[PDB]
Amino acid sequence: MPVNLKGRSLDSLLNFTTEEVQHLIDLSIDLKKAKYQGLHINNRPLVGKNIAILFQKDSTRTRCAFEVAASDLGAGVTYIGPSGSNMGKKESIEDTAKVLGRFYDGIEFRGFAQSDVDALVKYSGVPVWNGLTDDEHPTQIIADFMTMKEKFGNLKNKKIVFIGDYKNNVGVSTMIGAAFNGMHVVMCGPDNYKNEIDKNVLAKCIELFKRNGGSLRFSTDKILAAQDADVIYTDVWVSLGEPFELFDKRIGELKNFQVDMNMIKAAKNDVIFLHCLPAFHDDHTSFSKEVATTLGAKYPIVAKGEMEVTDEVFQSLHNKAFDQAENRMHSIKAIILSTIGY
Amino acid sequence: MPVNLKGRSLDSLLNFTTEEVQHLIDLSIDLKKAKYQGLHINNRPLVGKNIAILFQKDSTRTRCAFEVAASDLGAGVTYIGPSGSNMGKKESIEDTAKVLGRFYDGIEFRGFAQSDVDALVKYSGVPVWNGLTDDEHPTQIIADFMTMKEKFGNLKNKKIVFIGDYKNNVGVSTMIGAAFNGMHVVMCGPDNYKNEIDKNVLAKCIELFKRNGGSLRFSTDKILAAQDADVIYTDVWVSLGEPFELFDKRIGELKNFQVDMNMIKAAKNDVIFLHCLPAFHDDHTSFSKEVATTLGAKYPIVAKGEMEVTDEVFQSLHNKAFDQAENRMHSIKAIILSTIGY
Amino acid sequence: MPVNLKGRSLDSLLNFTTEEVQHLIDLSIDLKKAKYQGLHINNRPLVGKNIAILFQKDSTRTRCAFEVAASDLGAGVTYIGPSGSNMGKKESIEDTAKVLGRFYDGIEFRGFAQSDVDALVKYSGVPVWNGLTDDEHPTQIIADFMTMKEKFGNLKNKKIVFIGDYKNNVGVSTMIGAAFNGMHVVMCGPDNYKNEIDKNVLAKCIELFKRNGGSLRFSTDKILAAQDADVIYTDVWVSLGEPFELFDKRIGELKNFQVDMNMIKAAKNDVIFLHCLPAFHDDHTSFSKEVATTLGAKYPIVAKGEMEVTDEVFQSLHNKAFDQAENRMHSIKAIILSTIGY
Amino acid sequence: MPVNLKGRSLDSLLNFTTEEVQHLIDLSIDLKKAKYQGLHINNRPLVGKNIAILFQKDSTRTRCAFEVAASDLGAGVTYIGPSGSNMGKKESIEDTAKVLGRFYDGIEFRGFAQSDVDALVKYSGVPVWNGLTDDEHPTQIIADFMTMKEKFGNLKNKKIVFIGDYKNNVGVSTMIGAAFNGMHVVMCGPDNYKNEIDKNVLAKCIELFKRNGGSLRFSTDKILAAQDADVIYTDVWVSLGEPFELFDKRIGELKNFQVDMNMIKAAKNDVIFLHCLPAFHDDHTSFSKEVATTLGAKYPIVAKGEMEVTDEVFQSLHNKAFDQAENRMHSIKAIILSTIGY
Amino acid sequence: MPVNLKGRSLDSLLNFTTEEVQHLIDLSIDLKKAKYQGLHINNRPLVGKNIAILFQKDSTRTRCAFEVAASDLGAGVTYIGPSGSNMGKKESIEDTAKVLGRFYDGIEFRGFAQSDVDALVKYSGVPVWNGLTDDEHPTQIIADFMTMKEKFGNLKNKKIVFIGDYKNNVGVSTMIGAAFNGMHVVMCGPDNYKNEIDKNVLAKCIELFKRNGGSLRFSTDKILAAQDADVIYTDVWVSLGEPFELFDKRIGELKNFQVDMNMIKAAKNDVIFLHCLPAFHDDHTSFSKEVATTLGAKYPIVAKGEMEVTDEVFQSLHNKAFDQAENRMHSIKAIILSTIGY
Repeated sequence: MPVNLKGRSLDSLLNFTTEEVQHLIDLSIDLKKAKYQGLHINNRPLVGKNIAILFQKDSTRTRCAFEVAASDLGAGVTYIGPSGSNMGKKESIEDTAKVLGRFYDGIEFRGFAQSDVDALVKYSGVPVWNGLTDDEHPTQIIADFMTMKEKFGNLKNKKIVFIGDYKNNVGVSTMIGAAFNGMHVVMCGPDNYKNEIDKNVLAKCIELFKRNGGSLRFSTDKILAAQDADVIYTDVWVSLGEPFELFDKRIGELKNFQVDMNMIKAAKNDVIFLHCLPAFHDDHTSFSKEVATTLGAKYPIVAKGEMEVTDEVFQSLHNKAFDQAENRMHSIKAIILSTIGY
Repeated sequence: MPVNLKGRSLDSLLNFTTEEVQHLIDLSIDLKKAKYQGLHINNRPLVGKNIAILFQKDSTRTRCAFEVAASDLGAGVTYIGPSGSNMGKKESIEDTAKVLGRFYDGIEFRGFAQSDVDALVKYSGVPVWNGLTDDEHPTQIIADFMTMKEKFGNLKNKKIVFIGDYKNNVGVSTMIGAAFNGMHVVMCGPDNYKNEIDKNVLAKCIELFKRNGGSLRFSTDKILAAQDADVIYTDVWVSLGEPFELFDKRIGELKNFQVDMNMIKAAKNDVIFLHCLPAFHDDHTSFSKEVATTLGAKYPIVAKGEMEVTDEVFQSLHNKAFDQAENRMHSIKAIILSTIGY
Repeated sequence: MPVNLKGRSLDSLLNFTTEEVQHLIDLSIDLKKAKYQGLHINNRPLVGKNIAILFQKDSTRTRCAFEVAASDLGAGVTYIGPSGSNMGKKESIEDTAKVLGRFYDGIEFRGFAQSDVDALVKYSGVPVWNGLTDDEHPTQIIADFMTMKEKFGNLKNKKIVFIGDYKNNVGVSTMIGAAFNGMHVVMCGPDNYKNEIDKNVLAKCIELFKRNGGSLRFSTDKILAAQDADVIYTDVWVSLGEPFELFDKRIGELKNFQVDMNMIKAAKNDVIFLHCLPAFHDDHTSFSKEVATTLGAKYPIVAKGEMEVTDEVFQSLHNKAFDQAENRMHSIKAIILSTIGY
Repeated sequence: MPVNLKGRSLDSLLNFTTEEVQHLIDLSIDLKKAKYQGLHINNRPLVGKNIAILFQKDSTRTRCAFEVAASDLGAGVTYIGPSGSNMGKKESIEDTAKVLGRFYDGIEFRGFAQSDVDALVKYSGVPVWNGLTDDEHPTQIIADFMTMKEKFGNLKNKKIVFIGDYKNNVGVSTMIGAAFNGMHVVMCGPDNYKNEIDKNVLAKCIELFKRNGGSLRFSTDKILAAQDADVIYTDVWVSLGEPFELFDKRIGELKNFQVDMNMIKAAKNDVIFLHCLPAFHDDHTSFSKEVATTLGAKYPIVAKGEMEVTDEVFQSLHNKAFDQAENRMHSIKAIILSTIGY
Repeated sequence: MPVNLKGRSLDSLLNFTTEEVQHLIDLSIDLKKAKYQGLHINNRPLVGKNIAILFQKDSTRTRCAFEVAASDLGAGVTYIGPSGSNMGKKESIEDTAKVLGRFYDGIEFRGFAQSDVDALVKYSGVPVWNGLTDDEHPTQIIADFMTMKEKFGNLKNKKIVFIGDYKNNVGVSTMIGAAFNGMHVVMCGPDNYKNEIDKNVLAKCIELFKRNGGSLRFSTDKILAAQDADVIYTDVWVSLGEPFELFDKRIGELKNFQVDMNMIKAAKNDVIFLHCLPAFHDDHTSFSKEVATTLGAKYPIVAKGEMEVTDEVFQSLHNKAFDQAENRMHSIKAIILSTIGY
């Protein structure tokens, strides 16, 4: 049956065939190639359309990626920040979704609850796109593996390690991606952490690996993990907006999974480093200086501002985080185009 | 005399002729029919023009209506939120008006003080649109009577009930529209509310009824007011951010004016229900639940979280509140276009 | 060597030649004249280009100028206010700069640290425009001297007085631009203010007066300095948010420098009055009313709420401050087009 | 919800809301007026799309309506005749369906099996439009009630008589349209036909009458039925052509239900005559004359060529069947455009 | 030389270089990606050209591929069915050919006689495209090897099995494409079929294997053949339909060459299934069931409807035959565009 994403919402990537997901990634690349030639100047297929982008919490990368992709396509965009994006408080989300559907041809939404995305999908009647929830980061997934495909070509049987807080939405998304791409994933970090990943998500990925040809293995040894890894992907240890008592705990249980030059050269030569950013990889930020000062005793790794990754790795030819960053815009453009349709 | 809105401001609707208002309601209908055909793609008369839309207070519905209308026409729009839209504090409003008028070709402004709108109109030198004040909600009026006209055709002598806190800007806005369209209004609710309605406005409406047909009447009985009504229009009982001590008082005065199925069933078979939204008609809002919980026993009417309208009505075929939400965009488009001119 | 501004950043006007600055002033007038003919309706050279404009402190005037300038040229803009515009808190400005460079073709930045503009110029690899720093207000300089030239023609050897807190960024930016236009500058205010101005800036400005003409004198007497002046330019006495001990101190030091009709009478008949706005010239602002109330006793100049300029002057035909504001837009458009290229 | 038919198939009209069906009717009218102005010359929203129109059995009127509609809109069209439109023998319907969806943006299908329309909707994944099956004629319904609304305006509580073989596809379809429009329908013909009408269609119809306000009724008497009827709709008795003995039995059962000037006169001054055509209202047709021959007696009615209607009636100012025909095209356009989207 | 197919006819693929055939494949892919972006809307290179597509025998898939391709490109198309596409009886092929070339810019032809394609190439003097003859299927070859290159990338030294009636047009065509792509082909079926394969085609193929690096081979065993095979390509056994006795002899000879899950499993994890369709992989087809009836025994395989492939196989993730189908169109476009020229 035809890859036809016209009218679909991008709520969870798991609601999509392996073929539909490979389409999106391919289209992302094609659309990036077209822009470098200036083909977007005379060919703006969404003129006469508008999308709203809602953020219950600020996301500079995701908002800019939508703003630019929509704009390059010919669409008008209206950005609603946190002040205006709050849901179910002074109006039910059912009703907010039904109105947005009367004004706009597509709705982007970034908030904590997947149920909120769900109501948005059910009641608006237009394509809804998940800009990031507690459960998932679908647009970033596409950007991530598009980045990998540009580097290595077909991804089947290539190996990727998500090290760090792998039970969180990025980590779980990365696993989802690898499943669709038939890659060997190694979720590397604390052992306890596996136990907190939705059991339905795992099942689907495990089928996906069967069908597409990867594997899902867990791991506690950073250097073991990196063996023949083509890709090493990590993420912050600390969520912004919580107490140091919870920092203490978190950096404690993760302090052995910092990505450093050992881990990199323990992998392949042409291994690439991914991170969705921001990353704390030195002391250039006040938040960094803060952590390295108040906990730079109790823990030597953070003593230099660095947490999930060493400035040495971050400044190395291995780091593709910035290409990955640019690709947020190209892949979101593929999502909007396929769903709204030319 | 020619219906020439070119250059005009929508400060207050009472500053326009019956012919002009009707031309606005009709243009609104035409503009929407044109959009359903895709005619806004090639035909974009405001390319080269920019409007500023100021909001001293967040209004999601009015802002999206303005952004989509102006985008569809080919206008650039710069949204200015509560932080940006202050007047009289850091700079005279007379001064701000003048500057705004150097940059933009039209100005929207939603704020508490109608005198802020008058200053903008006087010193900007461009068309100013009142997005909502304490006095009147002019763009809302065109949307509402357009919805009615779409449903019913010529409104002359048709009957409308505005029920509840009818003395607020929305109730008064509705009476003004009923006047302009020769309708019979019954303002339904507490009897001393009528003492609150500005006397100059009352008089201008009295003159309009004499001219266009219809009439003005106050009623304290919801089921008697409904007899033979084509339209029942309600609104919220609470002013968000007012003291909860003031809530309890109001809901005490209005406890007998909640729109239920008995009310709909007393009006014409073909009656339609309006509400400018958001409405509290269930318990899917936080505020709804804390009303249900604190006041639910004392006023069993809000036990389920419903206030001005029951969910039973809200979910019926009578509710045209979402077409009325939709029409905010079409009518505001007729306003921008007519006022700025092709 | 040519006026090849293409690819440049407007970081500080002092990194430009006299010839490049005239060119920007001249292009601004040309762009202003083409808009009035409506030439911007079919001639939109930046279609397919996008800019990000960051403000870490609301700056209505500068924002609107960029938004309308970019729009008229055909570029998309995405506005990032104070919450999103933070640098060095949770990410290094170097990392942030690198990503904006992936998404945008140009970046505007308004913030206190000039070192942040530097960072952005260095790391983004795309034209960055200083929206305003503690050090300088380059876009405002082009708008201002444009305005004078529109009025007097060739500016060489004409007389401008900057009166008041002449050691602030506006007074100092005014001095810079007067040197670029070879004008006779008189900085009129308390004697020790000159000791507070950066010494290198003075060096550079003096070398400019040497090449272009004009001169740089200091004055303590508003009537004497106003002699033969073609332009009198002033600014607020207060930094808003700043406490009182510093406020009462300022108004105390400045009380002999309120620009009044007498001063204007001492100037050429042709004199024009400039102010970047907002100005406190009457009691129509809540703030200037707290000043009349509390301090209007100790200081009768501010008893009517007027400080740096009297309402009589500000309502006079000498006041070109409003043309000046309009020109913020035309000049910013010149900066965007030279710098991005057609 | 929102009236958003984008992506939908027109498989049965019953799969749509009263709101969607009205929108389809109203948009049809708008598209007709737009064509009369020549707006289709420069405004062609479907350029870059392609539709396939398959006919298992020729259907001149429907095919032409699709061809002009799609061309007017800018779409390419592939016509596939009986020989090509063959489902199930050479290849499974499921299979064929899945290919068509790889090539085309929309598919029309005229065949006998409704189950064939369903497979095409399921398997192609593009909009499918029922061109006419044994069970329903949804493009024809929109045309008729469009034609009626053009003459009478709001249709609610107006009277339409379907007389003849009222249990066939056209009768049941007229009944369906009458419910969506809240009219009184009178199904007039042989008593036992109401027993061959799908009980579910009926229930669904009763529900719509409950909601829109018509009613259903069965008559056996042409004159009692015509009382106060705004519309009289008939159809052929003889679908050619099993023998000339089922004709015997059909004219046999139908002989008293011919539409003549008696019936029209018994209906309103204002009544109109509808007929999907071809009609048999005289001998100008050879098939007609072969009936006049083989059956002029027994049955004296069909002796002169006329069958379901008298040439006397077909020629009166009452007959709108050619307006009903032109409308086939306008309404298919609204269905193509809504369903594909501009 | 230069890859310049401008002016050329696609009469036999063997009349083309390995370089030209690759170009046709690669351009097909490029055209597909371009369509997914909507680049065909504003970029229509063949506006002002017209092509005739004649079919001596219906061929739904090929006709539709030509119709969408030409329309996408901006060309008019005249479809001429069996009755019209008659060569040699009413008028000499030479004559007809010479007229067509006076009217059309290109001509497609689907008939049995290759000699008919040759006369059209000689006499019309415009590009002619072989839509399928008894000897070859050149548009189909480009589609298949396009589909294979999309899945596997560079095709050189990959293994493809053609199993079934491998001496018919489709088999020999697959063999030809396999040589141009330097793959190992295994022709698997009844031992004596290799004796009905034109000796010149073979020689030409051997030469290409010498140059591109594949090889040719004959098998009689489905499982030995599938060893390390990337692609398994089959086709129908029964072209309907001489009697039901040649079927006897065909299923007779072909009964051991059915494609089942055994064979797939004996081939690679990664293998794909191709089939030009329609396939007979179940009973959903009436022609299929008439086989299950008349021949369920002798032959137990065709008892359940399946013939050349098992419904079990047709439904696996291995079957790419619908991607192979979509590709018919993309590749005919590359052939139309190369041959007519932009």
